[PDB]
Amino acid sequence: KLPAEFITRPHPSKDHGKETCTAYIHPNVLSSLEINPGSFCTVGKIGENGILVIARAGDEEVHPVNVITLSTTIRSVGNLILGDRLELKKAQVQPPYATKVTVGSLQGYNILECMEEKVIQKLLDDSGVIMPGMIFQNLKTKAGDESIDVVITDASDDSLPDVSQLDLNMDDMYGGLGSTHITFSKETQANRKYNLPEPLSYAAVGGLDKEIESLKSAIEIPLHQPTLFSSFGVSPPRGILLHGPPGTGKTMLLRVVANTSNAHVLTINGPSIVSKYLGETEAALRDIFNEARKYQPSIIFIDEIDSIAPNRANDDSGEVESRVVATLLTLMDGMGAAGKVVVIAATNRPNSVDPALRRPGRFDQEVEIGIPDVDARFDILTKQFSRMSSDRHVLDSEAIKYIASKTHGYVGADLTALCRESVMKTIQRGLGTDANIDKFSLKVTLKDVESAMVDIRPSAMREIFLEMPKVYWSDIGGQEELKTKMKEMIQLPLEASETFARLGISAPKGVLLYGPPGCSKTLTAKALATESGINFLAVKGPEIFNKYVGESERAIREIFRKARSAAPSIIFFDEIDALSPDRDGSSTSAANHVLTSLLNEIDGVEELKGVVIVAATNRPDEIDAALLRPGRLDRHIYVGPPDVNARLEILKKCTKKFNTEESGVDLHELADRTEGYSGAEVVLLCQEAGLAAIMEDLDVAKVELRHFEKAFKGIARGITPEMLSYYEEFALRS
Amino acid sequence: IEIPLHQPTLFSSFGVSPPRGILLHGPPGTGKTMLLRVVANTSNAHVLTINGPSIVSKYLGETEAALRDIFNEARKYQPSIIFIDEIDSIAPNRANDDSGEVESRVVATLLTLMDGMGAAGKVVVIAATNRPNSVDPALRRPGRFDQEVEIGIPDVDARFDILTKQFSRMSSDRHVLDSEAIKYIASKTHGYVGADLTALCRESVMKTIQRGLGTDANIDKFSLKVTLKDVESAMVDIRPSAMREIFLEMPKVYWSDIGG
Ligand SMILES: Nc1ncnc2c1ncn2[C@@H]1O[C@H](COP(=O)(O)OP(=O)(O)O)[C@@H](O)[C@H]1O
Repeated sequence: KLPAEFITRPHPSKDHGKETCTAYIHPNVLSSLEINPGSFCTVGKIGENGILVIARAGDEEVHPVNVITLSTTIRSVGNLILGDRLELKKAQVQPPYATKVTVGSLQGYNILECMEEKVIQKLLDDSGVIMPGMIFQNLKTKAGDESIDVVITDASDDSLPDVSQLDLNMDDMYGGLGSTHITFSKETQANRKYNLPEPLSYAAVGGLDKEIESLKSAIEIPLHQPTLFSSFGVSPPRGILLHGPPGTGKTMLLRVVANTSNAHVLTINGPSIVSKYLGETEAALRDIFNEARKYQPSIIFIDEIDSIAPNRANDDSGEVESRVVATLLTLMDGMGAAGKVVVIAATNRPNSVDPALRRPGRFDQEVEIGIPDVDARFDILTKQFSRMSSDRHVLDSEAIKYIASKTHGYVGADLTALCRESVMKTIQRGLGTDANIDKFSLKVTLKDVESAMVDIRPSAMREIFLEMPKVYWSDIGGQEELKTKMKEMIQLPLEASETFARLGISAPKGVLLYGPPGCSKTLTAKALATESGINFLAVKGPEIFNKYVGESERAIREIFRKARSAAPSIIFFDEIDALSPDRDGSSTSAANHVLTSLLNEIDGVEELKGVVIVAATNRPDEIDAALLRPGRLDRHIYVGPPDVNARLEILKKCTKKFNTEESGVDLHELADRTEGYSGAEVVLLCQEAGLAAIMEDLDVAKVELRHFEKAFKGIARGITPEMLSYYEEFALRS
Repeated sequence: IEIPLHQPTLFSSFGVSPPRGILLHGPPGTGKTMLLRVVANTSNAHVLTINGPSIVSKYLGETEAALRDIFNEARKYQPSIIFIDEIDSIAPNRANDDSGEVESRVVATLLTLMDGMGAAGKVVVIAATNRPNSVDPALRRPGRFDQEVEIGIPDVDARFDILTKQFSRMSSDRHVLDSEAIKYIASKTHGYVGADLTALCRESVMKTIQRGLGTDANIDKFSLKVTLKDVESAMVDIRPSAMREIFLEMPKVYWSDIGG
């Protein structure tokens, strides 16, 4: 009596029953709306007018008023998720007549003629039947079993009222155990012209597998098999935390688990629950938890837990505050013993979440969703293009790989936005040039994608997870001794952890790279990342410095936690000659605090086995003796200027584009004359020599020796023997 | 908990106002409220649990009436136990924050209630808090909370004992580990607390669920039980939060390692 809102529940007892028009609503509500039992009922689900015209019936006086049942077929057709709010309404005009109907054979190769066996009678024998959406189980179809479903979205009938979402009609068939101009034609999927909300499948998300299988296991073990875990007596966890940069797709995980799960779920509206009355929010939360526990399979979804649950230490806002945190933890600690209940909470930043929620008592299980790497970006672009299809755009694998390589610091949302505004750029180009031609002819190419990266205005530039592009050995021309040394250093831990454990030697976990400001000490990290195939943490020196006091400590602790959590890896520092000096040069107390924290983290009380830390510096004396202590950063590499062979290889690679035979240079006398330079200096010399070659008559097929020698006058090495002697003296004392 | 409640006449002979409040303070996750449950279960006396901010209402006098009633039925029956939890929000520091509304007036009423009619009686109040200085010094007085109980981070021996206890309760039909493995785990778990150890056990069980499913193709867990391989992982992925403490029991080495 006097109803306000309704909730959904699948029709039990399976089989057939009604399967379309169950509608087990309490008779009081039926008499309240003055609706004929032998007439259609309409439920709107808070919006989306059309109100889902479906016939109704009466219950057995046991079904409570709040909950209603409207069949799994309609549940899947309308993308109805168990827990959404539903609102009833008066029925509209009667549906006239159905014209064509046509099956689609979803997720299958069709060819059902052998297994057809007159499915038309079974499909259209049901009462009601709103044509564009039906979905039924495979049931039993002769031999072979298997699972088959069809798509019935396509239609050609016209309806005067545009209010109705799926424009149902009337069915009049003739059969036993005559149609309308057959139904079987083509294997089309859901038609786009109806703009229906399609369900989200796990195939939509790409490049996020490694944690998505873990999340699937963690959400399936409490629900599907609660008794197996409860037999141990430790009880299954109830809280799963999803964290990461914005746009990674936590909302996607929430939506896809809501869609793929046949059990009831409960979602929150966030700030909407917050009200002026202190007790109103408490009562709403208690009612939500009571509803969740009443239905034995339940799942709780929380959006923006940080806003709902801010930190007490950071801000004492008052009113709606950690009181709700205390009541939530009290309710969720002893809501049930075994049950099957899992709570999923997604936060933008984990640090701002109060430590009460971030305790193993409630949210021990955590899921880390970082920014996509090159492989994940390639996977999402390959998946992203598939949705558009080859008809809408001609893109090959090489273009996808090039885009993934170019797009380094881009979030998943940024990629989809780039695709959308690439389509926009295509529309403007077509309208401007072809004078309103069909948009399918121009389709999508790389020309608009280039301008897309040009004007995308990215938002993920500032991050501590910068990964340099993969660079192979052939690019780097250096000394074989240093390469052998670093190969041994990287090969010791990965395939000798057991040997270290048996012997007790462990690993030095510290390598110092000091040398002239030339080359071979920065791109060697990229070469190492390419060769080893292990994720690297390319963290620049000055970027960790922040105006706010303690922000650098937060960043370094977060990066250490990520390195520990991201398997045995290697962390590379671009420069350390700026943070390390505290006594030689005047520095703030923040720098000293950060240095002390780094010293305590590297080998202070806590020793890390899997991770390996390598430090590169441009000036060695800036590292204090506290950091330059035996047991840490013991290895020292001179990594001086490149030798004759290294410079020759660099020059050969630089001149590979040009023609050496036409120029007549043997690539040896140039290296003999270019001995005091560096690899980067050689690259710049070749660049300016090519510029001098091309400024004469635009494009040229070769660079001449006269241009080489003129550029040799033009440029200077800029390196003095005094700094080399100083580096040698430092190497002697080490 | 025994001497005041069970034998109040021994103190009433002295007649010097026996203590009523017992302070249970320490790091979070040390096992406080679960230990309190044991004191409630093993005692046949009445108990009373205060939800804290849930009891707090918008009306100024509603909380006063409800809590005065709570005390009325507490003292109506002679054998009674009083449990107070999350006193930090219940009794914030007056000087730290002058929030108003529900404020130190509640604290003053509690003081004048517990110090008002209790001469000998038989009444005990259990106080549980995370960081003691959040409770105002008025309650942290020999007049109100003279009794202090120190609960801290477990050491090597306590961690070994609790691990042996959890595994013993869990039974050996589900795991195979000897005393030296437990000792090694306790030594490795330098900075963890009992909640962290329970999380380690649960994550080790989960690691088994992941490994057991994805590898042996839905093989029986029994013929799989619990090893240290998954356990060793669990402690890596537990993401410790009990690293930052002033108290630190750094490792031990015998005289054999002493070179001097
Ligand atoms: N052969 C090469 N071709 C192109 N770039 C190079 C080559 N060798 C080195 N570089 C670049 O020059 C940079 C050298 O950095 P470097 O000046 O040593 O750092 P710092 O200023 O801290 O000393 C590296 O980042 C690398 O990318």
